[PDB]
Amino acid sequence: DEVTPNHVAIIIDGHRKWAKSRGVTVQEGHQTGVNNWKHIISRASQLGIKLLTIWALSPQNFNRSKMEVDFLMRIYEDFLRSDVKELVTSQQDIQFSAIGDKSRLPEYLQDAISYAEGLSQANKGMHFILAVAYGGREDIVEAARKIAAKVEHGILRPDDIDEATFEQHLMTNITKFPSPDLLIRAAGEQRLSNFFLWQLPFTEFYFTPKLFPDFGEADLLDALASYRCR
Amino acid sequence: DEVTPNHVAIIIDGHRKWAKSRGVTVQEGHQTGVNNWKHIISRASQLGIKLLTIWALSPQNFNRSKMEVDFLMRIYEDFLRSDVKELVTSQQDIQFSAIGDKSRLPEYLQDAISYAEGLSQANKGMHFILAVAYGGREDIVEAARKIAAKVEHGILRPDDIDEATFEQHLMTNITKFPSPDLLIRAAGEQRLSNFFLWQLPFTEFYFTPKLFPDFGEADLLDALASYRCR
Repeated sequence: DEVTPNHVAIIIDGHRKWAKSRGVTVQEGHQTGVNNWKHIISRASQLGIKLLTIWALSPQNFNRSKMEVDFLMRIYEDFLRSDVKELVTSQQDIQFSAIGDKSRLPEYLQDAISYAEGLSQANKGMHFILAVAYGGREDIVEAARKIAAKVEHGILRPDDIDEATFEQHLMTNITKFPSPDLLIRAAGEQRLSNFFLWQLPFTEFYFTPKLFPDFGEADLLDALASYRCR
Repeated sequence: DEVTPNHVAIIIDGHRKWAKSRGVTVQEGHQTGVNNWKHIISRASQLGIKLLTIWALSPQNFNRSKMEVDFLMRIYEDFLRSDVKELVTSQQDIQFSAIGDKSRLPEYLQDAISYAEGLSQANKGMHFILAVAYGGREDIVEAARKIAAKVEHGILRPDDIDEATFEQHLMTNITKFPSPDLLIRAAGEQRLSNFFLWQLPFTEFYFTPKLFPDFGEADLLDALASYRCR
């Protein structure tokens, strides 16, 4: 069917709030959040979505405490070594990529990343993108930098720059569905917090108050039913 | 106070729907919409907002019927010759600019535009921007084109490109508040429809079901009270 979005993107949020409300640590809030991901991914795959993006970490998130960030990077490595392995080797045959500024991540996380990308490189199922150390402004700036370098080496002239060319130098140039059809944001806030910007001119937004550690397959289903009503 | 946004931007929508529901023409829907603007602007000025942007016309809107568009361009000229004149000459001392691709507009509208900009050029009150034939993707592309031209003439090197430099070549480079603090969208839809993109990484979104011809000063007040609660 076509009333199923090709690209669904998710802003996760609410881990601290949820931890707080449950008299629990933020590390446990984060871990339970991340444990939801595999079911979210399988479900998106089952629904015939071609691309699911989960926004795991912004470049501003590097401003949180070092303990918090280091815990997160570890949880992400566990996710890639455990759950992603299963997803990409299962009959869902998911293809895995990460986007963002990877050289800002610890080398252990960079290696879990390229391992899962290598493992799934020729799979044919749903694309799953983990956006880590990704920010929308930075993506646009880096695209413009790359284009500028090519202009300086004679490869491109200023008036050859159009949307399509701009689109080919964004970090989303790994997909043919760069622009999400549907953007979901958990935890109640109605803003982008420097996620995709270029990619969002026509995307439908869906805001739930649900804190992300409580966010399940049903909530993805609810986002999709909202999308179908529009 | 500081819990009052510096920049408020408005996506207007619902004119056809409203016309329809009232057994009336779209031209009358549009005209009643535009008549709301002056009260919206005075009120924003009274509230101490430093910049109010109204998104009057996208480059995609050029796809509607020629009669519809021509009527709109006329209504906009009437607005600039009538209401804006009053706003900029009153004690609110509003400064007027338009942004967007102006050379796509009829010459009569371009002239009403530069007349109101000349008339208000040295006013010191709230900035009012009318975004006409403006689109967020196009703004970013044009910024990148300009930067690219400067790279080709030796004026700039690729690694000199950063947010700040990118920001200076956007159509919003006429303000020091390019990024809206609060984005309001009438008529129920939850998406940007190719309005600002670069400018929105942290802006708060506020969606009302109110059709824009019914949108008044109270609705701006409601958007501001939402913003203060966040």
